[PDB]
Amino acid sequence: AIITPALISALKTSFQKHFQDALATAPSTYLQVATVIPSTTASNTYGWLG
Amino acid sequence: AIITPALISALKTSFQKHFQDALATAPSTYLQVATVIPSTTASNTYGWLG
Repeated sequence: AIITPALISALKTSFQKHFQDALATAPSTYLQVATVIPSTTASNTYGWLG
Repeated sequence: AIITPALISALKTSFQKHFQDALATAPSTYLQVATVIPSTTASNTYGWLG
């Protein structure tokens, strides 16, 4: 006649991490639509002739 | 010739086991819809991070 706190609830229970980091995020797709340009200062300026 | 119909008429037979295992049962399928998580106590508690 063990008291409920020390029962299947807590005393008899094993922790498992099968659900961890299983639901993923949508795959990255920004490369297909955008291109990467590096920078090394506060801003970047672009110019073309015509 | 003449004989009781409970000895010869009963023993003039050849038992065969063709009918055994003639049919089958539906194949296992729960693998395609479930994973197997072994347990070592009364219950298993699961926890994952957000």
